[PDB]
Amino acid sequence: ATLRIAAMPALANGLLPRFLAQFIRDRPNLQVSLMGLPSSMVMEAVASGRADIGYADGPQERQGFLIETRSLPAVVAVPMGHRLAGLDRVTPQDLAGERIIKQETGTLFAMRVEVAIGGIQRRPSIEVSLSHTALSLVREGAGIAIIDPAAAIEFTDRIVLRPFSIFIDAEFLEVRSAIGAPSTIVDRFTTEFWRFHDDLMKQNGLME
Amino acid sequence: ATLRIAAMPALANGLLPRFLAQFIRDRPNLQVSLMGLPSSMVMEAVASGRADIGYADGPQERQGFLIETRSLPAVVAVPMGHRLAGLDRVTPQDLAGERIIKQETGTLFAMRVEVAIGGIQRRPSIEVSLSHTALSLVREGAGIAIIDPAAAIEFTDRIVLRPFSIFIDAEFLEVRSAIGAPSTIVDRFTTEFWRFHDDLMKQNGLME
Ligand SMILES: C[C@@H](N[C@@H](CCCNC(=N)N)C(=O)O)C(=O)O
Ligand SMILES: C[C@@H](N[C@@H](CCCNC(=N)N)C(=O)O)C(=O)O
Repeated sequence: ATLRIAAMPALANGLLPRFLAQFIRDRPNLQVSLMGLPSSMVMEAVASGRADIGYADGPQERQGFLIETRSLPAVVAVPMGHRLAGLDRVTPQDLAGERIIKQETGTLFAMRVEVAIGGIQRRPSIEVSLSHTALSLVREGAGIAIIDPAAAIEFTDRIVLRPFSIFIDAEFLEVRSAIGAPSTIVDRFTTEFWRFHDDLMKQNGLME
Repeated sequence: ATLRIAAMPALANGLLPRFLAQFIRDRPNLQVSLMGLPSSMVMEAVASGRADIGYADGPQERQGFLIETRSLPAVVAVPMGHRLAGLDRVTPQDLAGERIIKQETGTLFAMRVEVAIGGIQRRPSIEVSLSHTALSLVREGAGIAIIDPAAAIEFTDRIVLRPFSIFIDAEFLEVRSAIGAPSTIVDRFTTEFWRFHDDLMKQNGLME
């Protein structure tokens, strides 16, 4: 038995290996691989057959793929003790004067954020590409970030997460080859991962 | 003022943003970017000028680059409470029967590990490409990992690190363009990052 998974770091760093450790605990003869790649390379892995399952940021070219989706609101991550931690939610103008940690310029997620805060004076920001970099900077008191909740979950013991007043789609995809035969093991992983993902998001106030 | 950095996730996830948050705390007008990329893409970023500084796994093609180095022994990461946590050091045969979390097949680091344990019976392993995935799996009790200490440092509160009896080179590179004019800001970052990296490694028993 062999299972090969490819995912972006947002999930490959924290959520997916937490799940994988549950999945395999009683499958001692299941050979597994879990590759952290950029989403673009996640797709190329699934298409070339180098990976059975892919997890990638949305959106992607869906041609040769079977694609399941999750959309969740992005959350605001702020350092412990920040003025904003004492709020029910965070609006664009609450961010005025703050150093904002931004995702990478030109990505769909980054532009959604940038559009939601088009009404505030732009200060010098920090640009990153990994959600985990942003969350580490938040933890260090360097600024605040609007991020996908999947990554944020690994930091809830050391930063504060608050809902944003504006819905910013933080979508990722579970990706399969459109070409292929049924796979019991793949159907099981994907299915249980959703249950596991949905449980965590709902139990932390990040999903309906 | 603008600073652009590209690094592999092993450093871009944890160490580099910890440092960046110190570097910028009193530079409110310094525009910074910190991109997590695969090492191969880290080099392409530095060569094309899309990044001023690169941090990448060793080794790389050194042609158009100025390259500074750190080599440190890889450490063994084991779950809290593991039998091996009670040892001064871990040898190859101490790993017999353990589920080993391996780096990606065919990489120089992965083959160094695999060579150091050629004398043990091979059991089904878990293959990953990010050190943070491996360390998360260790934390979950899924197995043990031989990893670069740079990444391991972000987990010392939740796993146990022990020296390996065999020296496995865990090298990374600070990378600059061979083409260019002096840069005060780049010289400062790199210099202080080394001081910061060296401090942490020495203060955690991971460097001489
Ligand atoms: C860089 C990488 N994605 C980020 C997350 C990007 C923001 N999240 C999102 N769009 N859902 C990561 O894995 O940390 C990618 O290009 O795949
Ligand atoms: C996948 C990525 N490097 C790993 C670390 C690989 C093992 N460490 C090492 N060889 N020093 C990471 O960033 O987690 C790279 O290809 O750049």
